[PDB]
Amino acid sequence: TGSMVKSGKARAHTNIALIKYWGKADETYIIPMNNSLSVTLDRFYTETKVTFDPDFTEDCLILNGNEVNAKEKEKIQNYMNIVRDLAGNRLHARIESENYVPTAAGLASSASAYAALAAACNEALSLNLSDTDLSRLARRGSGSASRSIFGGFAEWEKGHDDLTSYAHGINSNGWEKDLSMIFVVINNQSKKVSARSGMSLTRDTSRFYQYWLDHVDEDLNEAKEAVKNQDFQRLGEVIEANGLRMHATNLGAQPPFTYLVQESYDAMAIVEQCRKANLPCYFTMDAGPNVKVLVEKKNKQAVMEQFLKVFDESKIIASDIISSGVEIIK
Ligand SMILES: Nc1ncnc2c1ncn2[C@@H]1O[C@H](COP(=O)(O)OP(=O)(O)OP(O)(O)=S)[C@@H](O)[C@H]1O
Ligand SMILES: O=C(O)C[C@@](O)(CF)CCOP(=O)(O)OP(=O)(O)O
Repeated sequence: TGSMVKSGKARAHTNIALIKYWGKADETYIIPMNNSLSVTLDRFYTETKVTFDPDFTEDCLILNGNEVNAKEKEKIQNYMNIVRDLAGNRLHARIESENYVPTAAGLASSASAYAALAAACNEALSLNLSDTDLSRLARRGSGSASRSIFGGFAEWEKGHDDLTSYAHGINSNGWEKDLSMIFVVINNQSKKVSARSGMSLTRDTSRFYQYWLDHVDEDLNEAKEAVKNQDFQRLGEVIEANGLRMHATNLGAQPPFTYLVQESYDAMAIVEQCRKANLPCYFTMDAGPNVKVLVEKKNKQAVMEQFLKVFDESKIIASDIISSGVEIIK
């Protein structure tokens, strides 16, 4: 609000990978081993304001109304260095961010977080970045954030370097408007292996990683053709298989691990029962036990009702798919 003070605020929505990003070719720049395909969710998002002021001497992150720890403080300061290099300036920022994402329920916040921050910085400093360069900037903070620049279906092109690795939105003739995702919240323990660490151990040591690589391009192609034709069953079958293959890779790591628990398998079983009961739907899982169930909007209520026979109402949470991308807000 004062002169010499530059601020910007953005809202960016989370996204869920249907064809998985799993393993980095370049750990420092976050370049992936394979392309990925995601859908951006309407219900869950991060709002982030950044304020650059010549009088600030270091960057500060206030998250959900509270100061972050020294660890997170260091992480955010290193990311802002990237931003300062891009902008050609030396200004430090006060960052105030709120996650509107059920993180206690295990949903991931890094995709919306880094997409929001990149967009906020772009607005604050008038960088005039293209969506491509916003995607590249967000990517540097978290790989999945590259995709949250966009709404609906989005694809992260792996590229081969910092300049070529980024996402773009896929037009699906408005198909995203007909689809929903139900989150089945499942309890794990022993603290989670972050996606970054897990995928690193797997990419580095898994005896089944080559199997993943040999099939991921075929899956992505199949999925994209399914999107062109708005063929729900065809999309579902391939993404469900792809998700399972990603978890298979962890089983081959040295030593093996899994994100899935018996309750996860219970939820998958319910999805298959829904399919056999003329209620088409398909599941996927990320770096934890939650099961995400892709379903057509017309069937959302019904599928949820099947889950509600078994799971607490608090643990069944649905979202539609949003069509628009990252937003600049007040
Ligand atoms: N609004 C935010 N602004 C800045 N950083 C955030 C924000 N929200 C979450 N983070 C950071 O996101 C990191 C978490 O990412 P992860 O450990 O990979 O798990 P996650 O929260 O599910 O995000 P993913 O899995 O990577 S999409 C935390 O270290 C936070 O510091
Ligand atoms: O989102 C997907 O494609 C699949 C996953 O969510 C499944 F676990 C991986 C997310 O990776 P990410 O959180 O980006 O780790 P980072 O790049 O080290 O920050």
